[PDB]
Amino acid sequence: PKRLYCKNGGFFLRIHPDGRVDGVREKSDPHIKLQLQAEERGVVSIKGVSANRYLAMKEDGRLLASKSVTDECFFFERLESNNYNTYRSRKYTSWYVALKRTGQYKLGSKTGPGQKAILFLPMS
Ligand SMILES: CO[C@@H]1O[C@@H](C(=O)O)[C@@H](O[C@H]2O[C@H](COS(=O)(=O)O)[C@@H](O)[C@H](OS(=O)(=O)O)[C@H]2NS(=O)(=O)O)[C@H](O)[C@H]1OS(=O)(=O)O
Repeated sequence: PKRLYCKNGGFFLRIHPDGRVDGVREKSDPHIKLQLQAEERGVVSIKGVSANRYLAMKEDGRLLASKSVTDECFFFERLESNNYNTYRSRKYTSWYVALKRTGQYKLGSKTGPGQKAILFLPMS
């Protein structure tokens, strides 16, 4: 599994068993272990290992994690020039997976390039 360390505050992306998404700084949290699975080159799904749920971005920018894999569950994974990764919705293509400084997720419609919120380092 991987954990996704967000540059914005040092929060790891967390997927709760019930589908809620947020961030936490605890490396020991069971709900931050993720499986990043390649769908094709540069395209991934993000599954919470504990939750058996896949990260999804909704049409209004909400993040949540669903039991089923749908078209809202795929993301462009890009290694940026600063060597952080970004995860951009394959369906809503201007919007990024992001965490705010409070550890709450950032609405997709409020994200974009240049923001710290969208930058993640995957780690083992
Ligand atoms: C360089 O890091 C970016 O800016 C940080 C900062 O200026 O504090 C921080 O931004 C968040 O906090 C600011 C200030 O908050 S407050 O007014 O003191 O309460 C917010 O203005 C900002 O929200 S907003 O959408 O820009 O209005 C917050 N951004 S966050 O994504 O919600 O965290 C962040 O560390 C970072 O912002 S980022 O570049 O948009 O990620």
